[PDB]
Amino acid sequence: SFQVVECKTIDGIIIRGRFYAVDGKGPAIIMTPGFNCVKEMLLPDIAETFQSQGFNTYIYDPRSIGDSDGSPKNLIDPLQQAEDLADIVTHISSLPSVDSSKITLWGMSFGGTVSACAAAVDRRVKALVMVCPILSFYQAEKRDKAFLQLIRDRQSQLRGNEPFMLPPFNSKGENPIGMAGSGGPGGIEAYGFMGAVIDRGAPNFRNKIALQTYQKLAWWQPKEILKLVDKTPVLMVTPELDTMSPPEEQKAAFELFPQTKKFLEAKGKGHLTVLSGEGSVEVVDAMTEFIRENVAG
Amino acid sequence: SFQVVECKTIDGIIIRGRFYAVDGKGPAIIMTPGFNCVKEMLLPDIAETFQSQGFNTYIYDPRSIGDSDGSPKNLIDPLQQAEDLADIVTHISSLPSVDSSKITLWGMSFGGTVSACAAAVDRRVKALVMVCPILSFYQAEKRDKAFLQLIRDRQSQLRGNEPFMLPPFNSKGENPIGMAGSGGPGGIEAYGFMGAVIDRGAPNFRNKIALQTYQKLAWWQPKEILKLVDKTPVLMVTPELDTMSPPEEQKAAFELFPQTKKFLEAKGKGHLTVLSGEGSVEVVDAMTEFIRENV
Ligand SMILES: [Cl-]
Ligand SMILES: [Cl-]
Ligand code: NA
Repeated sequence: SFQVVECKTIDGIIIRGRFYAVDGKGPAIIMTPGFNCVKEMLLPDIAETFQSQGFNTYIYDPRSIGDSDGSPKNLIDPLQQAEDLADIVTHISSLPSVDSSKITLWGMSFGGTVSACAAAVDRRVKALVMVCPILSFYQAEKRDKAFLQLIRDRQSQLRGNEPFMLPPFNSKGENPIGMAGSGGPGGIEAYGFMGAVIDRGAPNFRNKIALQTYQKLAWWQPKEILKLVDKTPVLMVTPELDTMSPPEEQKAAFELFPQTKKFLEAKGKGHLTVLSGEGSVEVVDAMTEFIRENVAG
Repeated sequence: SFQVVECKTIDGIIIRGRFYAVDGKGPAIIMTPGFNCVKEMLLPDIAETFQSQGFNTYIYDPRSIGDSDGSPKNLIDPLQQAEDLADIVTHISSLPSVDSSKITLWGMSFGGTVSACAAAVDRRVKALVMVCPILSFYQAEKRDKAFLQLIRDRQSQLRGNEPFMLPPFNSKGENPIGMAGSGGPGGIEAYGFMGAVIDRGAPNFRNKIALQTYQKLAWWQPKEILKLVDKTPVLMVTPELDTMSPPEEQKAAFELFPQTKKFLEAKGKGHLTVLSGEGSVEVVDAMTEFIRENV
């Protein structure tokens, strides 16, 4: 079972999520969802397993997504999500069942990359688990047109209009900057995945993002920030057949880490199925084993 | 002669600056000050020259600095300044004396690097002038301590305290992250420079920044964003004896630009004197020549 737990940020926004408590006092895993995803997608199954193995688990809706505060809505600023995680760590660490000396950050897809940036600056984070992290976003041939569209949206907003919104993946699987498989099979699979959250769980899931998201992604240089993560024990889980985040891009980042680390390839899996189907129970067990070994108080 | 001109941002902040207009309809130069600097520091002299040579010139206080809106005060967020420059370009381009097809972004020190980031995304920017751009900020040896201090300031803010504030350079020339000459002669020169500003005729100057500035600088990868500037003609003016931003670091960035470009080294100058004293007239003339040659 879970309780609703809210964390305040330094600018006064409320982040909302599910807290799966354990009896007594024990470690805590804070799980960040993927790009524009809500906490109810896929992660509750993982959190229940974590909880049954003795880990407090917090799944939350990031800023401007789902149940959480934040305006404009579905404006995905990965660097703001990274800073928000410091404030989430502060509140989760204060809870009665949480051992503030055994905090782990866990992230899937976009959220794994966000979690790494938070880990870079926060020594309270004792381990980092990245599942299928996404590390690049722009296709070079699309850059200038996307930048132009961004500037035009600013001009429209200055005239008094609300921020331009769009589905992160259209029916061709595409989006203006070419991210996450756009133009290929990955983008079509993401389109179907986002459009097939046509099912209960989450009243505040919205299959749209602010175009200005792409401005934040233009600034973000996560491969450079990951180089600051030079002490935090890190587990990376990469799908062999990831059509949204190139596996060799994930491997290239993993190879650079100098500290204690572990790599897991999920054979035959894609970006969205890496934690589903067969092999998944073994992958989750591998995560709790890595956390148990490296986050020992 | 100048007029006060305000520019609204998409989130509703008002940026305030001085607009040096020219008769008729002419090109425009938007000048971004250095780190925590106000528009009255040095730039008005240069703006008067630009104006006399036919350029509408806008010098402004960036967000949370000087006369401009923004809270917390003196929180230097380079990426937000870059985005604010798009909205500044929008309003300046709309003015009656401004030819919207001939906009130049100009920046000194930190403001030169911010200007480059705005030029990367905004094709309305037709030329880019960077004076002594600063391209790195952290000393690796200070990073863990500075990050810890940042997290503790967040917790202090969560408990209800105001954001921690501090001078960008203390009396040893130092600061928590080791930026801009900290630990060497450059930081000591910056300390004395910042300490003399109010006595030198700049009222709205506040010689303190929000510590959370350093969080923004930890995320910023300006050397990578400058690689996106692959079409805008760029003039870089580097002081030979810059002790705050290593000239070889400035030159390494200049080498990567594939488009039309020009490099000027100011002999015998440092980070703060590159546009002062002997040779400054020729340097400023080179800037307007470069803009006309490419704009
Ligand atoms: Cl308890
Ligand atoms: Cl504790
Ligand atoms: Na393009």
